[PDB]
Amino acid sequence: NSVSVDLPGSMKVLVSKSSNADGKYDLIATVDALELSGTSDKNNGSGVLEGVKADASKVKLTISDDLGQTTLEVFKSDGSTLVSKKVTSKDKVLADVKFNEKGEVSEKIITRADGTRLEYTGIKSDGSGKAKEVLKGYVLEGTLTAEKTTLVVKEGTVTLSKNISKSGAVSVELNDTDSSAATKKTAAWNSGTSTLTITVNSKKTKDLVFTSSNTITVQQYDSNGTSLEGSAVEITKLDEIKNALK
Repeated sequence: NSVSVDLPGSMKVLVSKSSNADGKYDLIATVDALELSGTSDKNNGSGVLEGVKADASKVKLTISDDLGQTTLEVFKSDGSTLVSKKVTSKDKVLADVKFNEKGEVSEKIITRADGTRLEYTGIKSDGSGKAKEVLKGYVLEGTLTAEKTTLVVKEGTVTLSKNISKSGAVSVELNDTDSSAATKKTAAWNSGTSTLTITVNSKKTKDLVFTSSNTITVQQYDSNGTSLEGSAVEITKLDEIKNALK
């Protein structure tokens, strides 16, 4: 009878082939080992299913009308306070959220469609916390405030800071405490190309590109300090970022 429907978040739902006397459709799903069930106004697998864990926590699976988004929620046993919320949106991005005993967000892990992650932990009531960005081959560590995420790499007297605004905008800055004008690094950020250009002793040395694919590339300038040379090389480990800051 029933029809299997594929869902975001690596889940499936079975929907009845025909409606009941109220015109409603039956929904069944199994998530891990838990049986969920519900009824829906629609015939395509969308709607709400509910179940209860062995420890009496309430579970709810909400499937959006167009099947683009799924939300999997766990509540305390009276159903009033959230414990966890997993949302897969239609771009296949995953937001994995944990809550404290008061239902306030305490941890949020975002997995981008390409597998890279933003990990926010120890989140406090002012929206501050610890931050990590998990990239292909390396991780960046730092902090979260309500204004921005700041991830830091240090090499010698140079500190590289990657900022992700609350609006999602990336900006990068470099600060060097070297007092010698011969070796001190400075840098300019080009928001139009997401590129940090490093200068030493009044000549450009390197472009660091922070790409839309969540990678970093480095390309050197010629000794003339005005033309790029060669071709950009993709960073594959944290040691290679540090090398670019030497």
